[PDB]
Amino acid sequence: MPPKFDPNEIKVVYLRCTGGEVGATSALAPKIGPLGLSPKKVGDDIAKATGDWKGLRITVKLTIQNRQAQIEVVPSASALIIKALKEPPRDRKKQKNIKHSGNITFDEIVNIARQMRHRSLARELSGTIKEILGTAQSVGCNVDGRHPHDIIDDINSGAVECPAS
Repeated sequence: MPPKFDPNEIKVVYLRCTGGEVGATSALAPKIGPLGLSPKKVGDDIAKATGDWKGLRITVKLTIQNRQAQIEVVPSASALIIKALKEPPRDRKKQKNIKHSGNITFDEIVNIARQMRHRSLARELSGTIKEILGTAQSVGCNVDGRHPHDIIDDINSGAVECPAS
């Protein structure tokens, strides 16, 4: 219900330099550098904007939008400053224990054993469970449960009943 407006990508840069000189200022270096803006355009805009030979303790501010810089000159100095305190969202990066495959559980062995699929059926239930689980321990030092004795003990005890799980 409430009204709203779409935001625009506007950047504000503070420039403290007087005289005829072209180039990028201190803020422009770290901003324009990664932005990919052309410093020549900014320097030319600054020189043309301040081509009146302004030099008396004055602060110049410029607005950057779509590689277009607008030069605004205000009298005196001590310009206001504000920080958004917000940054654009991005995807984080982290390590995973998946590696080759991971997620090895006796349930999987039981599932193929009951399904009779050629994945971990092998021959004997105990032989295949121990073999696959043993392989899991070799590939992962901490896959989930590196206890073959307990696994076969639990499997033999009655890990699977009517359903495969």
